[PDB]
Amino acid sequence: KTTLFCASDAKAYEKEVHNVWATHACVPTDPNPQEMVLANVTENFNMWKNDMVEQMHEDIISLWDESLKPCVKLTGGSAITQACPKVSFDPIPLHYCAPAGFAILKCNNKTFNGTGPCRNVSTVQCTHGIKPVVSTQLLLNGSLAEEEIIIRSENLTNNAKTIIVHLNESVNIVCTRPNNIRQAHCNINESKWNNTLQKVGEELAKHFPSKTIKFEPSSGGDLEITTHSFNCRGEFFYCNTSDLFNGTYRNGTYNHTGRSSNGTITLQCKIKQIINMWQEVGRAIYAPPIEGEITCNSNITGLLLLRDDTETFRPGGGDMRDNWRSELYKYKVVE
Ligand SMILES: CNCc1ccc2c(c1)[C@@H](CC[C@@H](O)CO)[C@H](CNC(=N)N)[C@H]2NC(=O)C(=O)Nc1ccc(Cl)c(F)c1
Ligand SMILES: *[C@@H]1O[C@H](CO)[C@@H](O)[C@H](O)[C@H]1NC(C)=O
Ligand SMILES: *[C@@H]1O[C@H](CO)[C@@H](O)[C@H](O)[C@H]1NC(C)=O
Ligand SMILES: *[C@@H]1O[C@H](CO)[C@@H](O)[C@H](O)[C@H]1NC(C)=O
Ligand SMILES: *[C@@H]1O[C@H](CO)[C@@H](O)[C@H](O)[C@H]1NC(C)=O
Ligand SMILES: *[C@@H]1O[C@H](CO)[C@@H](O)[C@H](O)[C@H]1NC(C)=O
Ligand SMILES: *[C@@H]1O[C@H](CO)[C@@H](O)[C@H](O)[C@H]1NC(C)=O
Ligand SMILES: *[C@@H]1O[C@H](CO)[C@@H](O)[C@H](O)[C@H]1NC(C)=O
Repeated sequence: KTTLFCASDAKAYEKEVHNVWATHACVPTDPNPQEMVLANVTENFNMWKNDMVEQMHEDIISLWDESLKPCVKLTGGSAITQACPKVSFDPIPLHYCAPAGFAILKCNNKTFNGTGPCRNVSTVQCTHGIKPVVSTQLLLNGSLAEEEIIIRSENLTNNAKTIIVHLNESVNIVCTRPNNIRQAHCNINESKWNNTLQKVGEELAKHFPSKTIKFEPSSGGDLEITTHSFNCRGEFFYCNTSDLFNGTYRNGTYNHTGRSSNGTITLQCKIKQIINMWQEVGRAIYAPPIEGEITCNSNITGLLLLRDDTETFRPGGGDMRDNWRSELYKYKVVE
């Protein structure tokens, strides 16, 4: 363990806050990317015990609190007020790099579940570009598995450990508050969701070989975790997923029990101003939403699940360290 440094293609002239942060905190990425393969050198990784995840977590916390200043911040009996202007918000890729005297080993097994021994390992200076996308239930704008869908979890038998589902084909999702000012909706093409969830059921059945797979909405908790919550153009979208995680996989076939209309699922959402923070235990209070068409067209690249005759799976999340682990799993900082 050392202190790693970030590398970004951010531009000192753009007023978008990811660029503003990265110019002030990261070095320019090098087009000197020397990757060195070692086929008979073999190393052990644990994506769930990886200090790079905590370093990136600290970095993104700093980013958000220097870039999404809430009008009010309520923590531990104290309140903190500051200017809370609307900003230009669109995440950019970030690379994480070992300093001199250190390397980063990268597992080239296309089917690696993030834990155990990898036989094909390569050394690099920096990770690939990672967008610090804060979200729950669905992992957005990530990178896709190269072969089959991969299931990752610290302990599959423990029902309290988060399950990361790494997809191999993206599912487009278009969320929009169009031109009540806090009502918005997401559109998802239900046939891609159908095929995606059946193949996900296939892999989940491989880890549970009876065992009829069930997808049901989030049980309970804070609105941030019981909905697909994310930030788009600076606004905090909370999107109902009752019609999304709602189906059954049995006897090798998937049937979607959530309601859809002419072939698309639409999630109902509110843009909220009181936010249960993910950075720490507390609440953040922002101004009402901007004027105009607020839309993000994103790619679903992964899922965050929690497991309850059968096994039921519900969308999870809330600890965005899992969001970072979904991209940092191939890596291991070495001396
Ligand atoms: C079984 N699950 C465990 C679980 C469950 C919920 C939560 C955690 C853990 C915490 C993670 C803390 C850890 O990371 C240490 O730093 C975090 C605690 N904090 C407060 N309850 N206030 C809390 N998650 C959030 O509130 C959160 O994700 N909100 C949020 C905001 C904006 C956007 Cl756009 C968004 F999509 C989400
Ligand atoms: C991941 O693979 C390793 C073997 O390489 C195995 O020990 C571990 O149980 C696997 N975990 C999951 C969640 O499949
Ligand atoms: C994705 O993985 C599934 C199995 O999990 C497979 O059936 C499907 O063909 C894969 N898609 C690719 C490789 O494009
Ligand atoms: C996971 O939990 C089970 C039971 O709680 C335990 O037997 C096992 O050793 C744990 N670790 C694993 C499977 O890696
Ligand atoms: C999602 O919508 C369903 C039906 O519209 C509702 O029963 C459920 O409580 C909603 N979830 C949240 C977190 O509001
Ligand atoms: C699936 O959706 C239907 C209609 O939207 C709803 O009645 C049902 O309760 C949902 N399944 C759940 C919540 O497990
Ligand atoms: C998936 O959705 C389409 C509608 O877009 C539906 O006609 C089809 O039967 C569904 N397939 C499965 C396996 O649920
Ligand atoms: C995903 O990337 C696209 C393209 O830059 C962007 O429009 C969208 O807002 C991104 N999604 C999120 C949640 O940032």
